[PDB]
Amino acid sequence: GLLLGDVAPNFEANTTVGRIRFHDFLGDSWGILFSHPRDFTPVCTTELGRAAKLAPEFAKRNVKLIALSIDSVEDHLAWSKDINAYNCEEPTEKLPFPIIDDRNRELAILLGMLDPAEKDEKGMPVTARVVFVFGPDKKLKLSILYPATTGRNFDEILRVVISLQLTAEKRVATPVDWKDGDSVMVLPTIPEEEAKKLFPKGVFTKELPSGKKYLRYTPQP
Amino acid sequence: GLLLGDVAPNFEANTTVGRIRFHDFLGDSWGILFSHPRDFTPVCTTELGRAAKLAPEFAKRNVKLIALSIDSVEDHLAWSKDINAYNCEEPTEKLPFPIIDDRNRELAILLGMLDPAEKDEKGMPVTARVVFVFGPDKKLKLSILYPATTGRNFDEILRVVISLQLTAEKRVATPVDWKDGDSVMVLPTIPEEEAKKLFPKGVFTKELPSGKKYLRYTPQP
Repeated sequence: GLLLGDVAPNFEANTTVGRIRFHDFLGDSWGILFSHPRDFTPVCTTELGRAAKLAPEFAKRNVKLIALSIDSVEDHLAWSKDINAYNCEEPTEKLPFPIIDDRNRELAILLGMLDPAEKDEKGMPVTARVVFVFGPDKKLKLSILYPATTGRNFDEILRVVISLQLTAEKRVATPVDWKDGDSVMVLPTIPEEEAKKLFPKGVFTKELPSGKKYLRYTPQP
Repeated sequence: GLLLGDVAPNFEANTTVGRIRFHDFLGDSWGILFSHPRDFTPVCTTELGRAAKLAPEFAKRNVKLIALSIDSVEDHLAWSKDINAYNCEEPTEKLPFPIIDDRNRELAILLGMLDPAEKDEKGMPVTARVVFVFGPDKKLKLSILYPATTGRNFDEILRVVISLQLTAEKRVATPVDWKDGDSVMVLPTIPEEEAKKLFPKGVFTKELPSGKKYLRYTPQP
């Protein structure tokens, strides 16, 4: 389907906000293209529920959310009412991000999104719970591929956006389980001399059995 | 590289514990094959260390771990002493799971683990932080694709593993940000009659604008 560094295909599809071209929609912002099996289903409701609640948190960082399903734009709007309702807001047919129409599976097939078990009422497969994170350069920066049985972690989605943006801006990398604000690791390539000069906040090396000096933390720049 | 449902290639790999055929290593347990860009580097070390600290929680649930990079099995052995040190354990070259040697980028290109922004001294590119989850039947149940810069979240890996196993034995499905133990969603195509019989702990349905009966909560079966 898709792999790291690949450019986003500049597709055209109908969405709850009209037909559009992907790159045009994305413009000059990071983008999160995520998929969900089917409208009018429980997990997908909690997911898009959560995603709408988190939208300002994403917009503030110049990230554009856009969903996608094998349902119709009609279906989308009808379900948005259910969405706005689920999370206790006014039941319009509007959301803080478009939902993409993909009944004919053009995008599903191409992007490699198809759930192996899940099917509509005609036995035709639907998408899984996919996330693509696109940099402003239109290149894939991170992706996630979850089954329809297992809802995603949206906090984690937010976390990694934050890390992708930091590590784009600063010559560091975030360790396992990193939380926003925590220490980060100094890139293994940057020599001791340039590291002090590059991280005034402090540069702490952990001494190892191999006596190599790679294991180096520094406060979030 | 790999889509949901696809069968794990029964490859041969040289690891820190010997040569193996993949399926035989798995036997009939769930498998987590995961890649990191390079030995003797800071994020990777944090990752495998954390992995090694979790290995009991995965094993008590019939999940085998198997790590992998481009580094030599000679490297892997040395760096395990650092992994172990980092964990504050006796710095042997022993780890609760093996590490594949992909010197040749053979499984890397196979499973599509190649990273876009990271290479070794010799020019050749390396793997990014990918995780494949395989069921006892050797099928991709879940996968994630993180870049060199962004450490993974291993508590989320364990979480989706819990979910994958739950939803495979019970006809439910976990919502966004479901914590192990939290209540789960009733599968939407289960009839109320059959559902009341399936979930004695109770089924709880939130009326919505659409009047549809799909948003049904039940305590974890």
